Amino acid sequence: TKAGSLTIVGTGIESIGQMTLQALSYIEAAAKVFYCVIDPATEAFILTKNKNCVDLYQYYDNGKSRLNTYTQMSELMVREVRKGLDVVGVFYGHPGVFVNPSHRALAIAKSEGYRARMLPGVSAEDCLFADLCIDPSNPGCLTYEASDFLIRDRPVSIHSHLVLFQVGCVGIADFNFTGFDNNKFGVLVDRLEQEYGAEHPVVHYIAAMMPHQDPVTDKYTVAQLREPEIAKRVGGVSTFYIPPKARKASNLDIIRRLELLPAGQVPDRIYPANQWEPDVPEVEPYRPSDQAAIAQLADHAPPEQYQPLATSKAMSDVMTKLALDPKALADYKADHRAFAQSVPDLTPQERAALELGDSWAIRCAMKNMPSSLLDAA
Amino acid sequence: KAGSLTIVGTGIESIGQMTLQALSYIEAAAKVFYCVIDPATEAFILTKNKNCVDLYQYYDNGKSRLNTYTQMSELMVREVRKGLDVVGVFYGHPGVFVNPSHRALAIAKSEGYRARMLPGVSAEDCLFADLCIDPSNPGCLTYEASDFLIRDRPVSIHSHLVLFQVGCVGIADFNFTGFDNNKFGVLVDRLEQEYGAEHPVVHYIAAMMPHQDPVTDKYTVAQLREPEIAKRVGGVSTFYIPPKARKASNLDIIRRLERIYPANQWEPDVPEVEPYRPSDQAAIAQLADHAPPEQYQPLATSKAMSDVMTKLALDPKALADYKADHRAFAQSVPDLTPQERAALELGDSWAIRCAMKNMP
Ligand SMILES: Nc1ncnc2c1ncn2[C@@H]1O[C@H](CSCC[C@H](N)C(=O)O)[C@@H](O)[C@H]1O
Ligand SMILES: Nc1ncnc2c1ncn2[C@@H]1O[C@H](CSCC[C@H](N)C(=O)O)[C@@H](O)[C@H]1O
Repeated sequence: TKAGSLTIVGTGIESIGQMTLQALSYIEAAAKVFYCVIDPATEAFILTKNKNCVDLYQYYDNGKSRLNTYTQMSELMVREVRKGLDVVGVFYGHPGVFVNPSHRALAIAKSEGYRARMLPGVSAEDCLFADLCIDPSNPGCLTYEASDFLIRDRPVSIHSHLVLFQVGCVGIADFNFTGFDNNKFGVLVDRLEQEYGAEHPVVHYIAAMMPHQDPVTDKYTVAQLREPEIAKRVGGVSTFYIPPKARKASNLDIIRRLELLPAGQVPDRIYPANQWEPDVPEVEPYRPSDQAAIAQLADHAPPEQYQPLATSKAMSDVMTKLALDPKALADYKADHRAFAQSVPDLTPQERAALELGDSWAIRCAMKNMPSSLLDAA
Repeated sequence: KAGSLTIVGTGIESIGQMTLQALSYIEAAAKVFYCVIDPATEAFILTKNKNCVDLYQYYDNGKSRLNTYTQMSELMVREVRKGLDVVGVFYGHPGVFVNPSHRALAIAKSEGYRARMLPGVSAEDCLFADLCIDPSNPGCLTYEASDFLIRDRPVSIHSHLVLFQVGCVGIADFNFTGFDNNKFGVLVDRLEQEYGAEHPVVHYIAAMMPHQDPVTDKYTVAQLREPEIAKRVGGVSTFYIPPKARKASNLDIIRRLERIYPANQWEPDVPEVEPYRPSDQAAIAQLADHAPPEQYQPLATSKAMSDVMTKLALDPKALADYKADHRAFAQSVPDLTPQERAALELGDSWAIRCAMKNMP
């Protein structure tokens, strides 16, 4: 196989703390690090973890197209790959969510035969679910870029969540150092008034970027967005959450064919209610059957089929090492058997299970389950 | 008031996908409650705090999921009511397709206790990274599979579609050996009514151990009816269904507001684009002459200033002290310059930039 690789990782949204353990370990093991982050504390942190770093942010400019900048950023990364080096690229948030240059660079490295991988990170939408206290599963989530939303006339749903990114950059294909003018914002507000109506709520969301700050979670009407004191608050790191207008009725034919309710009855919420919806009929946390479930806790014992963790220090140490040390992981992948034979202090059962590497084998080893094959080691 | 509840995630891939902040809160907690599906991750949590309880033991065969979730949340909230700092830990992102966390946080908040969710890496985040797609182009619709069929939720054939919980269509129960997915054919019918019979559906399973590869298998909608294929769909399975066409642009909107590489590899019958077109080659040529613009501000900080900003993100106690009294905290940090102390005291992002980029 060819020598040289590209791994792209994220930093998360909130400064330093939202970086993953694996992103940190790949930054440290890199021969060379390229980064694009909007926070000085996060930049300073990255520089303490590797001696060979380059700031990609310097390739943005006034009156220079974003597409030119991304071609340049990706070419800087892949040139170092072609010289045989293990390269790491670092971007704000999740490095594949609204990020052009990472997908470009990974696809180039892949087509020329180099190992190429993206590691996921915490996105702005992840932070939004956490701070606004909503689940994308109830009642579904539609996610769009605000200009693409308008240009391609993409459909909304009044019964599901709607999230809109780049609401502070409506129809802007350029970069500007000192911020922008969001003069085309009014085209967006008209569209929202059409689809939802004038008194419908819209939450202006800004996740805290520094660990001491609070999130902006300010609820407005769509009509309030036309007032200028409110419009100027919207900027480059702003997101809109639009709650549902109403609950959608159940399809009676499907509820039958999946056989959940008997005929003759009706399906008329679960606690807690979405706090941001209009006209929300409040739900009680301690209903009668919740209280019976809580009373059963006194005589609760684990069911027979429950299997408690029953591992060793040596096995836990090696599985942790594989997740936190990329070079150890690389060595394991090249030859399972040899790596397994040289781990200190493992039992024969543990060696054989690590040699196989399969999920059922690691579980047998770490939960002390009988395996005919593994107990004979 | 004494007592708090913080709920955190572990991510999807064992250990490595936990955030730095999630780990620091696990370590500082008085009591820890966890629900994870990987023994290496469970073992790692138990080395980081001496007072942990496994919430997975409250599931059972034939026992309602809702009863289990009421129990999980009450166990957490009972410790908060004794004035303790409590941490709950869930797989992935702890508020994405997870009931008990939302319930416990809302109960804690309604009784006057400090309550917060910290985000984590979800199964959808992994999907974007492993399938090499971006939800921005051309939009993403995300549903729970049963809710998708019961409420007859709309498909958008011009956008990404992601369906969670495809391996248990119509099932409210738990079972330790999993369930047979016998109502699966009701999902497939709805997919073929909406997309073609030859339209691709990608069966996605993110790797759970660090050495494993993801499942990214492309099938047709029709070949989901084959029984050898349908058995592979289980409790950690997710479906990605790519767009069937490109949506037309709106001529009116374009007036008022005044393909590109790489292509989505899963869309049927899309010609791949050239990576190095002449506009790209001209972009690359300018790198030989490139100097940083006059408005570019390089990092110019001290060791003392960087150490304190790192400490506020990695040490929950130091953060609490700082929030309580900005001035007193700033005065007690050793080796800061007078400028660095005043900036920490204000604490606004513009102030911190001044100190750490030595701007005039
Ligand atoms: N602090 C914040 N709060 C809310 N939304 C934010 C944000 N920072 C960035 N965003 C959203 O993301 C867009 C920037 S593009 C970069 C997004 C990043 N890759 C991610 O993982 O989210 C903005 O237009 C905005 O809509
Ligand atoms: N390894 C994996 N790969 C793909 N999808 C997964 C997965 N593990 C869980 N899921 C998805 O999530 C559902 C479990 S619900 C819990 C999801 C978790 N909190 C998260 O953040 O993702 C499953 O039915 C499946 O659709």
